[PDB]
Amino acid sequence: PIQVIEDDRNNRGTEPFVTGVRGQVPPLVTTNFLVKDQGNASPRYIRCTSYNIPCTSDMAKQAQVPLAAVIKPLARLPPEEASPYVVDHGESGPLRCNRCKAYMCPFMQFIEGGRRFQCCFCSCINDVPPQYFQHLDHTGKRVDAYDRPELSLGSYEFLATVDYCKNNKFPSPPAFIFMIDVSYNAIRTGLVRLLCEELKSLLDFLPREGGAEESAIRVGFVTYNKVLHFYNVKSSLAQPQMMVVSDVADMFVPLLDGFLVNVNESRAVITSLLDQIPEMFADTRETETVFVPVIQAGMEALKAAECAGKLFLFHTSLPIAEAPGKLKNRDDRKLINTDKEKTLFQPQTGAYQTLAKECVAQGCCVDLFLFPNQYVDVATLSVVPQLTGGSVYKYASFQVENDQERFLSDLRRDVQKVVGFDAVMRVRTSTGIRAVDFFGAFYMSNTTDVELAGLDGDKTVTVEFKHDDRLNEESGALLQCALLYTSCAGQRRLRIHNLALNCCTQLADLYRNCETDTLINYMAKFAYRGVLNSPVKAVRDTLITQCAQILACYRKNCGQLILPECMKLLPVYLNCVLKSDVLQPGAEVTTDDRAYVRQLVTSMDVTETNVFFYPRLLPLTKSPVESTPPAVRASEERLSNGDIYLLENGLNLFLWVGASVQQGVVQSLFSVSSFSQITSGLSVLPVLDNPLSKKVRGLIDSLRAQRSRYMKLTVVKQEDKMEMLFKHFLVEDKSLSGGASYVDFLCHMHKEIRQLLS
Ligand SMILES: [Zn+2]
Repeated sequence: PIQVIEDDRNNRGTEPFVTGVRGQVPPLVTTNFLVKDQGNASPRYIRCTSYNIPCTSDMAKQAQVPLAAVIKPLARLPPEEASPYVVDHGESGPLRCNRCKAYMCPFMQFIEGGRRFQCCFCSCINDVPPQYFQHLDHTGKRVDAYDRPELSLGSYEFLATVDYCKNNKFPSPPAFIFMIDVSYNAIRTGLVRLLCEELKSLLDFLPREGGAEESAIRVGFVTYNKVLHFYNVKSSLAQPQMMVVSDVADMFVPLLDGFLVNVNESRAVITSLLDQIPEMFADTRETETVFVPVIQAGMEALKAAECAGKLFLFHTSLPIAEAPGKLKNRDDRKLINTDKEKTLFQPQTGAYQTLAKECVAQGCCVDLFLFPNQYVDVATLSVVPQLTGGSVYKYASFQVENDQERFLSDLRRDVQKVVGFDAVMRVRTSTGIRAVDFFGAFYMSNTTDVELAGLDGDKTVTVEFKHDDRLNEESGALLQCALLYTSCAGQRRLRIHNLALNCCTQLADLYRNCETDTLINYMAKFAYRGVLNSPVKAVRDTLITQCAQILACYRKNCGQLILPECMKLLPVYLNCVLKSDVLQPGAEVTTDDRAYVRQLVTSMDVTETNVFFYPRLLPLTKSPVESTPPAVRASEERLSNGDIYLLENGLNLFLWVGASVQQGVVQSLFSVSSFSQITSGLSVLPVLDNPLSKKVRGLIDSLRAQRSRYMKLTVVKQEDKMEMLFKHFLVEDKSLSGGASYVDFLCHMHKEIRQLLS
């Protein structure tokens, strides 16, 4: 299993995946492939747990297989894959179903000489405006192509009319506000200096759109400790002017129309400001800081400017300054295996959710960079980022000497990201099913609108659907995700993703077309949310049962272990989820760590959750065939004492060195002559001019290139220390936290399915 599974697909799907077939199961996430649209949404935008949906609710209940979709609206595409075409229908905007409001797509059935079309989602009959399509041919675009995006491709965009904007008025360009903690803790490590210096260069790479040479995103700057410092950087100043706001609680942040400026025009003053900030706070002794007020100020600033935007916070410590949102050092580890453990993943106060809502109403997305030395209550501090569609980064015990690269890498990528603003997503389906649950980083007021203050190409929204009525095996089950958003240039657009699935009446067709990784992605996210309101033990029980039942049901619908072919890895992956820190934390696992990873997994795509739960293990030494490495099962049992291995879970990279490793290898890789001299915990390989060093360093570069976040490297020597913590990534083995081992987990699952049928 695992190793061979990914290799089977790897050999049976290296050609292009063309999305022209209805419920076609895409290649495995562990397989490299090229996608050619042609009708269905590419798997990079949407992946389902099931590609051949049961036609009725009774049939579905017979299998107990959750029907879910993991959606990534603005997924970043490989260079070779075409981005969505933008269709401009002028003032009338895109044609939509008069009843269910689904947008014109490749599935709409035209009838009666094309004067009308039957809606594929609800079957309502709709008139076709006489100039609807001809309009596309009279804009300054080339018209030689036969196909029209909205009628032939799974994914495309529409320019939106004013009817799709707040106050029936087109939006203005969004803005970025950098908010820096200049308390003693932040200044002493050199973080402030590092950040200010980088910004001098980074602000020139703000997101740009259609050939725009200059970004239209204006910037604002704010520093803070227990008070906030707003800076005026109007282009006609040679020096930045500071306006302090000491009144926290009652706030009040005045205009100061020198806030939010074009980076090119204020280049000199901005540069001066970034030279000043570190100097100005150099001798500070302030240790207490605020948090909520910072987010309130930045958000209020965007509101005053009547534009949406993002706030980038750089925080170092538990906010214990007297002020709205003040927190306590509640990290109580005796609360863990109890009925009140959920309290550690919940925010301390309700001021956060309340503030998150205000942000969403204003199209304000917040990104949080944490650099903690002690408990800082990540769970609570990441509430606004999460409900706002933002991201959270953590650098425990931050130190320039060890984290400059990783942090600068994350920062640069985060600021340069393609991003959407003040957005909303809705998923329409063919009559018979409807979206019933949503998971991810977002906000929901009602039961249908997935509100996204901010959005980028790494975040995913997972949707669960349940039967409403009956589906036809001939009509299939259609899905249409519609994203309404404002771009980095201030343009309002809609992005549509259509995915057509099959409908089946024979249970055997349901079992042949499920996708395990996607199921795991769903199940994991379901469990990770459950931890907020249920004892961990119950959440784990629920997870085990979901899997036990689908397996038992398969047994009675269709002794030895029996599983459909496409679910041969469900058991193994299920054991990995149960053994993750969020559900079975080791003795050294921190509460902030759990909260942090929990938030991360809630927004992960199927690719990330696959490698997060089942890390990739690559043997390095012995087969030096230049170009031609194949991964190994995650077990200490596959670890040879005379070899070296690289392991990655999408967040951390480990280089494991066997104690019996060859001397030449150690020389060529670490530049020391014996295994004993290798530095335990080394986080950067020296640059040595030899084939083995070049190859390993390159491998590290290409692995880092395929993960959204910069993975820290840790060299692990075989005998002592960090060796034990590394054990946790050999997921098929027994863990000290009372993990089971795959084999024993199977035996147990086998008996669990027995108790359901006995
Ligand atoms: Zn309709």
